Amino acid sequence: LMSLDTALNEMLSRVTPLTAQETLPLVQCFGRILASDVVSPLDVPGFDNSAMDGYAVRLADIASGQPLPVAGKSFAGQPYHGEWPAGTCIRIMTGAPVPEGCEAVVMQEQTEQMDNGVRFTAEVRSGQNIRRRGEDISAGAVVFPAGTRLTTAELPVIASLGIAEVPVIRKVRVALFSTGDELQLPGQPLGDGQIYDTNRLAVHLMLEQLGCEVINLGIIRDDPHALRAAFIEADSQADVVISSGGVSVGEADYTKTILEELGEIAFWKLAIKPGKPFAFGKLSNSWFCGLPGNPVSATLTFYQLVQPLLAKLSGNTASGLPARQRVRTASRLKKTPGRLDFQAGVLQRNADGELEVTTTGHQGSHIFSSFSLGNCFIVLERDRGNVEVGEWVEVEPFNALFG
Amino acid sequence: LMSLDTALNEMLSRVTPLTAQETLPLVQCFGRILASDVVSPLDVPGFDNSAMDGYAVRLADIASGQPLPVAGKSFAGQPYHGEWPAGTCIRIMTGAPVPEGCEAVVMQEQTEQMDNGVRFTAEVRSGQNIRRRGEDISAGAVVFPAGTRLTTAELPVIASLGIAEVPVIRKVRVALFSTGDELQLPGQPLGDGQIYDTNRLAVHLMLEQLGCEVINLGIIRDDPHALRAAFIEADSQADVVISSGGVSVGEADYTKTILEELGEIAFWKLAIKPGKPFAFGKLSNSWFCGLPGNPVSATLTFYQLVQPLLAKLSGNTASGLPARQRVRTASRLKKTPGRLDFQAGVLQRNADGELEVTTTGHQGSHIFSSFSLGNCFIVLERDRGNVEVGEWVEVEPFNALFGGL
Repeated sequence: LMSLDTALNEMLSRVTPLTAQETLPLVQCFGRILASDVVSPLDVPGFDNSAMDGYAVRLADIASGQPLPVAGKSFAGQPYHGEWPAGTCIRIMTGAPVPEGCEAVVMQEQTEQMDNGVRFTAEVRSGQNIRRRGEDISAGAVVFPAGTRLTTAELPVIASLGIAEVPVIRKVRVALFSTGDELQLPGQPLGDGQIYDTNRLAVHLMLEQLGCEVINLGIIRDDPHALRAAFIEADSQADVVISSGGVSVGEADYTKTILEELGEIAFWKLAIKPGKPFAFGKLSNSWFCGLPGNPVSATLTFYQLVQPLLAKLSGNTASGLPARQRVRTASRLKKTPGRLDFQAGVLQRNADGELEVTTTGHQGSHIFSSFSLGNCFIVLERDRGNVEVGEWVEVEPFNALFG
Repeated sequence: LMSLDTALNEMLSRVTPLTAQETLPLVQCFGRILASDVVSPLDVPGFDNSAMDGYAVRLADIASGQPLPVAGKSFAGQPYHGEWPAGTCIRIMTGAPVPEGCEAVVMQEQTEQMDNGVRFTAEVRSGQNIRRRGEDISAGAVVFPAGTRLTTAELPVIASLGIAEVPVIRKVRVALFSTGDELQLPGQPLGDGQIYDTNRLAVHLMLEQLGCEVINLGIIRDDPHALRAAFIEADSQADVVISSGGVSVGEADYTKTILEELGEIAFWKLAIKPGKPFAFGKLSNSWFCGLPGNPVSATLTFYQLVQPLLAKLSGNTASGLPARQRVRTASRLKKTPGRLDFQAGVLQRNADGELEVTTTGHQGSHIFSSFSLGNCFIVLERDRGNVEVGEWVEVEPFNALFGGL
């Protein structure tokens, strides 16, 4: 009854990104969100240099027309010192500094090398094949803006500018608990109507891999006072609080009354498959997210709702959510109009190099295995019905959380 | 002269995965290699349950074709161990223990409540909607092979089996350094032709994201005692050793004479671009990877060769040269036959949703132009020349390391 998208944006419009920052050495900023625009201390490149292996010339000399002896050679790591007489060129290598008074570089493959000179015949435009100081980064220039997530792509660039450390937004603190007598810890006899609690583990893993900082409170004892205390404990110390399962997502019970006691909190019936319900709202100093019980629904939910929430919340400017790709099926697909169906696919290249998807086999909520077997989602459109082979189809690869 | 593929093979063929293990609780197992086949000590599910919101029934009450009332309710965490008289039915919820002596579960889509009990508007057969115990997972069955890289797919399922912990292969330890009187750290100025030392940082970061223990000995001084000592220390405490640059990648100097003392090292001239020189070989107690000084080439060699080696060394049986898709160019591309060119570029949706690739622009070799402008590698065939707009081309999206997946 609610489009995933609508749900998402309401979530995101209520949410203010963290601002508390801390300064760290680059080596510790993997995954981390720039707190402040980084600015260049230096010009990149630092000095005018040769775009090619060729020869440094002055337009005057070219016009003269005669072959130009080589008076010297500038290299990557040794500029040409000393006399550069009219009538001569300087042999130059890609990257090497252009000598004092140089008007142009001529790629060697435009030239004839001879007894007593380099013979130039192509017109030479002033400035050709020189890279001018700062043309790739001027000093003073923003190089990565605040809100950039830091990666092997950025951090060495920053190191290259002589920068030892940068300010990043502080990790998001996220507290985690489940509740329910059914739930059992690994080790104990599986009791009567009892099962091993796996959602908490799942959510823990994804939180950490999302660069969050998890305060895992564990299974709360089947009791209002115990539960109430846990909400207080968590909202005192964290930005986000997640019920991984047990706490009502609409169904009336003491859990529900404690939520409506401690906060203003929605219960949404999302139009998706798998799963449906989701709780979200504001505790005193935290956002609350309650996942359904069922392992699949919980997972899909966390990954499609909570991930983004945290991403915005972290200070990250870009969507943390991977991008999607139009592609064809190598498999008939069942889909009922009504829900936004996230089914598992195998995205892989076919015989002719073409990328295609393949159903993983059975796709219920009573087996979890279609996250290992899968390597991507197949986001079939809400209204869209069944899907005969070779159809255009939206595909969303699994990020790191699953491999 | 030597093809990227050949070099890769030489390396891995020599290499022997770690078998040393440790056993950790599941929550500490992300990205970690399973040492031992995970064997299921119990059945999932653990007692025969129901598929649907319906009624546990029989075939000698349904033999009656009579309206049958409700004796009790079986629930998720409240299984029914109650009287269930002769002519009655048991309310059962989706997922719950089939109660003693039960034969089938009906929906309420085939059922209505009358004054005198629940009457059934469809056929009802033995096995219907009772999930067998252990039909998903049989007890004593292998769930996850030894060599699997544990992830958010595997760990909760293992947890579904009451297992708190698993054996994994210990992390690969990697020693890192660079050397040369050129190299300088942040903080300090630039002794005429000095430069800042990025390769090490770059590599240190990647290794960690690959789940290694990094032993980073910084920039070694340009002195044979410093350098030899660094090598000995390194080799003694690690499984791999990597000069991020400074060490000979083939040129005749005092680092080279050390390599040949301490190990059997080969100096390779790869048929690639950017770059060429690369060093691989066994030391006393570790493997040595020597990266060329040029940063763009150091980074490209690590990604394309060293990463795979670490994968192998790790235990991970997932044979892994990361994925590559055949896409159209939005850009002209300069390219010389004879070398396999890793150019960088920009994978992105066009109007129609089908992917395309633009060049970064290309100016100088530059960690900017290459990574952080590119979101992928445009990998061009060795035998190929120049590409105009809309030739087919191979592309290899950057991974986590460059913020890709």
